[PDB]
Amino acid sequence: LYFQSMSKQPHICVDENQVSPYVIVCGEPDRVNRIVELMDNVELLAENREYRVFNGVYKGTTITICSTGIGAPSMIIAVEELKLCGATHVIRVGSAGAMQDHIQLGELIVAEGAVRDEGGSKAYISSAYPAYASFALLKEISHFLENQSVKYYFGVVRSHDSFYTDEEDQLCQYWNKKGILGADMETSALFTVGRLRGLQVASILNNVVLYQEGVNQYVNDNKAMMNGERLAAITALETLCKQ
Amino acid sequence: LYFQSMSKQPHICVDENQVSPYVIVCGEPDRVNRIVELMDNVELLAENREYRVFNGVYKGTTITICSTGIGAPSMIIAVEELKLCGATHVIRVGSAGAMQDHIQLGELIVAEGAVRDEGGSKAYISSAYPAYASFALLKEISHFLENQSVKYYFGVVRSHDSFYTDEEDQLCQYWNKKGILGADMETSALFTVGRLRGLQVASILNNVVLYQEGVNQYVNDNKAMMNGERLAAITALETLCKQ
Amino acid sequence: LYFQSMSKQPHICVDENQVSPYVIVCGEPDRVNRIVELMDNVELLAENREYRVFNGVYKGTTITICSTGIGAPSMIIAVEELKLCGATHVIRVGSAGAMQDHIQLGELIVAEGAVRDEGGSKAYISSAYPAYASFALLKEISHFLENQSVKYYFGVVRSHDSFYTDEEDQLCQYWNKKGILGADMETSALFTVGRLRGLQVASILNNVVLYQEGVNQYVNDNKAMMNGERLAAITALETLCKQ
Amino acid sequence: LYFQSMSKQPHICVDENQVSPYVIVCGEPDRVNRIVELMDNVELLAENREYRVFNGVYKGTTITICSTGIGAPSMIIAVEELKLCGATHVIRVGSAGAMQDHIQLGELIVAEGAVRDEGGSKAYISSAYPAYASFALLKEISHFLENQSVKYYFGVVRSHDSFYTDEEDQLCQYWNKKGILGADMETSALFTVGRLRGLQVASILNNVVLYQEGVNQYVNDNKAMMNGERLAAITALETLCKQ
Amino acid sequence: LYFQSMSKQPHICVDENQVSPYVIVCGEPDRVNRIVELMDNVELLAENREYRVFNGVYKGTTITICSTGIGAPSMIIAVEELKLCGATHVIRVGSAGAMQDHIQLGELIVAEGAVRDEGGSKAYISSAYPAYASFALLKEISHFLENQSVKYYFGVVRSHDSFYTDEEDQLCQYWNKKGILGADMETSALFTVGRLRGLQVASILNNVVLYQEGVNQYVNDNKAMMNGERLAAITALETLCKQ
Amino acid sequence: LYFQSMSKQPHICVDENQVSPYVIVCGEPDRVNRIVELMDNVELLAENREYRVFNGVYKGTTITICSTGIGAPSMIIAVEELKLCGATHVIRVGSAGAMQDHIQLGELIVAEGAVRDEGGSKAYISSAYPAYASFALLKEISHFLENQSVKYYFGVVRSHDSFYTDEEDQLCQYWNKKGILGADMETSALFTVGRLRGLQVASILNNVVLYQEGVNQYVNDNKAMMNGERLAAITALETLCKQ
Ligand SMILES: O=C(O)c1cccc2cc(O)ccc12
Ligand SMILES: O=C(O)c1cccc2cc(O)ccc12
Ligand SMILES: O=C(O)c1cccc2cc(O)ccc12
Ligand SMILES: O=C(O)c1cccc2cc(O)ccc12
Ligand SMILES: O=C(O)c1cccc2cc(O)ccc12
Ligand SMILES: O=C(O)c1cccc2cc(O)ccc12
Repeated sequence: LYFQSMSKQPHICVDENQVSPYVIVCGEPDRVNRIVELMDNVELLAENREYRVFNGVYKGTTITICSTGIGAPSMIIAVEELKLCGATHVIRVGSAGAMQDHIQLGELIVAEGAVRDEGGSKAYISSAYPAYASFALLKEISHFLENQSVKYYFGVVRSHDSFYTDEEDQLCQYWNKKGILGADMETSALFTVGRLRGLQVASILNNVVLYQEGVNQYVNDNKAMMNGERLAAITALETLCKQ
Repeated sequence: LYFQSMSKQPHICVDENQVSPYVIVCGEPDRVNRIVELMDNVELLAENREYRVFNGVYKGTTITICSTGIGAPSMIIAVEELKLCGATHVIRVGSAGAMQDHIQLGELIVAEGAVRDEGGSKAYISSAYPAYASFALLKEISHFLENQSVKYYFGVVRSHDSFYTDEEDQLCQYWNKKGILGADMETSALFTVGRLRGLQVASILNNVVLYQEGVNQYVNDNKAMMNGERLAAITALETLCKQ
Repeated sequence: LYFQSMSKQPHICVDENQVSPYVIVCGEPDRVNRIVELMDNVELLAENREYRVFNGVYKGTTITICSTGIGAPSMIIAVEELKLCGATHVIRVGSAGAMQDHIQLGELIVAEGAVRDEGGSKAYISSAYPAYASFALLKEISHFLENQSVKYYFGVVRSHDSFYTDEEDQLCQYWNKKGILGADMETSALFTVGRLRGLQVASILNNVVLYQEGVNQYVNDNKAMMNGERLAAITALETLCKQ
Repeated sequence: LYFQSMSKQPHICVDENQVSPYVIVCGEPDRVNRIVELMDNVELLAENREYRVFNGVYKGTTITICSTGIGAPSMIIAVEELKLCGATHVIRVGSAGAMQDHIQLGELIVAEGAVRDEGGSKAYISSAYPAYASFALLKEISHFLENQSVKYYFGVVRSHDSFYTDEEDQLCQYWNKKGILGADMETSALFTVGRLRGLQVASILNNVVLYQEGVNQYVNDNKAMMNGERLAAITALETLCKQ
Repeated sequence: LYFQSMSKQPHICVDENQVSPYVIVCGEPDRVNRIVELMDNVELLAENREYRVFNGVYKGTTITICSTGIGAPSMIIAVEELKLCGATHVIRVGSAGAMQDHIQLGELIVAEGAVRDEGGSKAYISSAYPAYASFALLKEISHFLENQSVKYYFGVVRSHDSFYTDEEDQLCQYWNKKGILGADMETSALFTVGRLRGLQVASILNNVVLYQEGVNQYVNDNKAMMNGERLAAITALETLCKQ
Repeated sequence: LYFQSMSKQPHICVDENQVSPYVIVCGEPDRVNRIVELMDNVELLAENREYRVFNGVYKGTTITICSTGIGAPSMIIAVEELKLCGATHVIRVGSAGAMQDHIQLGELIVAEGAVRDEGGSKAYISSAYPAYASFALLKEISHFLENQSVKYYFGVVRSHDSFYTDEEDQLCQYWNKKGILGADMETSALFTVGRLRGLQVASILNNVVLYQEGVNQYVNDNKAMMNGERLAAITALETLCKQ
């Protein structure tokens, strides 16, 4: 009761004896339960606020799965506390809204780099510092994805703090013209804070919004997005077990 | 199944028929369950990611209780979708870390104004726009609090995107000298975005960190913080049922 | 001659033995003469540049009346020197140009908060710090105004350094859409610098420009504006004598 | 009564039939009365708030003398309205605080350029735009000053919105090291806004503060500053009558 | 004479018939002459200001070699005009000053990402946009370098506009603590502008300054730097001929 | 060989025994060869990258001529190293693109002031610091130019880091309306860094682009630009030999 408040990190509620060097983070707590279905020797570590934390084993490698909620500030809390617990490699398995016409629902966006349009990373360092993915991780992600059939795109995503501003339309058109593939709320914060803490970082995003329907299409789309999530999780697991 | 995706807001997962004009928001999903214990005719509306949404009745007035997770971006999603559902008055019942020496754990900080050091509100409008609480709400909060015994402080809080930067020490000392009472991650975003959407807004914060112990003190402190949370919730409920 | 340069503040030209804790500031030197007509035991304290300084008594309370000229920099000089002389409560009785259609000439705008679009407050502190009015003062201002017949509006004003830029039209439309009630040159500087110096602060503004005429209307409008000024001064005096 | 509000500029309260193309501006209203003592055919044009406006004749040339109060915002109002009245050449006769050790009281600083650390000019144009004095005017100012005995310095001044910030000490040392000669509140705004409105502009500043005393020295210093003011006014008058 | 001004790009002085899709850029004109010594079928294309442009063949692939002078603005001119001439892959072979202790002269820094502390890229796009190297190119650079003996480092470099500011010491220590490997003047501009123009981009830097000597050591150091340059050029050539 | 690396500045490759107090800088290395044709006792000092450095004598005065390449960063390197070598007066003889309709090719723009829209000067000091030309130098430049027939214009130029951005059209129209005479890449950096290093600075620009043709006109235009360059060089030489 008291020894836990002493030993555990205050938000993710785990310690260095529990956290693997290899970690997958995702925004949605329920996604953690889905991801561990792909793994053996699964155990619940902690549940606190938006932070749901499990360990599992994939091809002999222990990997920690951690939800972080929506947005840079909740991601950054997780990244810092995971680092304190001995994390060394962190892959985000997330969702994105497409910023280019021909990206279908359930297709994947692999963030090589990210526009730092969220405030969280800016608390740490000038915006001029690059948010980009680790080469070692991208190499394995590429090797895995090129050997299957679902379409995927490597490039730049935009991370931001709100899609509900009255300028959303203007922003979407501007960023589309700059060749941004998709938008999320967290990738740039993982890339910036993680790199500064010496972590290897990457981000694999399931497309869940078209750039721009009946019950049948609705069901088909849901299945496509579920398939994309599964592919993203598998790609991350395959990448991390090879480290 | 399909009609819900049509009718419900995509994150808080409720509609205009469900949401009261009067709303309490909090960061912690489990706090919603604690708050509704103070209310009658309670019903679960939605549970999605960090958004846990209930209705209850307090002295004849229906009030919606909504968790929002940690950080401005998740708060802003909630504020926007609540507005779309017909919210008119929103009070944050939250936690803060004290920025002045003599603020004890479980004492309350009522945010008259907030430093906009989070990125979320900046997506909407120049930082020069004031984050401040609605007079109508502050009047009722003051009237209630002055008639009880727990210490409370009206003034400025700082809202930010990270307490884990290497400059945290420098920031704390700077802001202490400027007379800031406490820090959180969300108040300024509620105040800025809410006011811009025409909402009456306020924020009542339970102090959960001293500016600067045995098992006994640990238990005493936990009780004090629980008492402070309860007081904050009651103050918000008393304020909203009088609108 | 020499002892005065030693004892008096260098711009307002008064000392701590002269200044009341309770102060009204206004931009126009001649307005001071008009305000003291409402007061007893009136005495001229100092006249220097745009700073015209008088004491008077209103319902048994001594209150200092001080002009400050146009603009944040001249206001800030006054605020700092008044603070040094022992001021504790300062109310601005000023003029504004309306930023909403239905605000008539001589109606009052009570600034709950202010957009810090002037440079003066920015010299002191990041623009993210809120410019807002003190609750204690707003409560008394509201109580007084609700008991009379002239229309008044509580909300946000914009303070700025120039209404003569070629973008004035664009600014007016932008700020109108954001729900700003009116514009002046000084309120945000009083609110920011005053709060930082530990002063209770408020601002009551007479509307002197429509958002958007014969000799008869011209005379009627002048009378309306004079009536509004008188009401603003009375409201400030009633508020301060009750402290 | 009504025709005046139609014809006169709203702050300086004069029209195009009254204002000379050649104008001296100063902060202090009482300085206008002192300056016109050096001139013939003097007439009071207007008195409104901090704006005291006179015409006089110096060596056959009619020149308008206009006070502007303290600070960029009140200066800018004057510059804009003078421009509207047909001003073409404007010289500031002002005061400065020295930022270098060996500048004595009553010695003159001629601003070749100015640091735009005031908000007023920033309302008009990016800070990257240069605040500098007109060559035609500097040539005549130099020609006049080199032919007399009081020490004077050509170079950069800093214009700002407050000398009362808690960082004043840090600012003074920083700017001293950058070779700034002196500080005022208005020069950069005249230079920036005036140049943008197509005016020839210059600024001659009487030093009134040492960078860093008995009744005797106090009197001697006052005389020195009065002599410096007189020299500055004469230099401006000699320059403008030669245009 | 006249047809050339019509057909050739105005600074690099070549056209689309001359430029290969595959290009090496370097700052030093004389480095171009050294690089082409490694190539067959070499021809001088143009010589204009700091832009010295040659074609050569390396393992059957035609590659253009182009000097760009020092600094982002001259680099950006080259990138834009090369793009207009049909460039698709551009590798910078440059020099850097080390920002970490154990990087020896003539060891290589491969820029995965770059801090955009130069103004050139900022003319195009918000600093929040990432300056990073293309995965396809990094994969080949890594594959080549891991198969030889000279030490090399993948990571972040800082690109800037001056190493001669009085804050150079403070900057070096700050950036060293952030884990930056080395500094140059151009990499971030190539990465930002090149990516925006749809180019594949990379940067291989020869270390020419220790983070922190007799005639013998001087000669040894010069040889080491020459060997490093040669290695960098070979790596770029090997990478591009495989595209 | 080794003593040179010890004694010479690392980019301009000259020392204090070689550099005159009086210096002309230009962007184009080949322009140095053209300028020295106007001079006696000419000697090549150094050739390194874009830096071509010669001494010559003009009417008994030794003057150093130094090319600097394109852009602020390469200019700033030259300014700093020239200062270290004992330079005291530096005049830029450069090219500009006209920003006003009636400025013909080969007419001269004398920069009184410059918009600091390049990053190089910003590395040194806040953009609010003025980039302007030295009075002593402008006086002599004016005296010389008024006594000949080629049209010339004194006023503001804009210095920037790229003319190839997609906003070039918008920028040109904006700056044209603000009365900017012409644009280059270096003037503001010379003015800012040079003034901070205590140098007397000026800039004389040959117009080489109309704001907005057959072989005959092409040849006529080339001659006009050559004549303008010659005039600019002569003006600089006449100015410096009189110091
Ligand atoms: O359990 C599955 O095989 C599965 C099937 C469908 C969707 C899934 C999504 C995940 O994130 C993980 C696993 C799945
Ligand atoms: O259920 C309670 O009475 C209670 C008791 C203790 C702590 C509480 C905190 C809340 O937010 C709400 C209610 C309580
Ligand atoms: O003297 C008055 O009663 C009066 C009458 C009319 C306008 C006034 C304006 C003031 O600011 C103060 C007083 C008045
Ligand atoms: O009236 C004077 O001769 C005089 C004498 C002394 C100081 C002065 C200052 C001024 O600005 C103008 C004139 C004077
Ligand atoms: O010519 C060489 O083999 C050589 C030898 C030494 C250094 C070199 C540097 C280069 O950039 C290219 C080639 C070399
Ligand atoms: O050599 C010349 O007389 C000459 C003739 C034509 C153009 C010139 C340009 C220069 O920069 C310098 C000299 C000239």
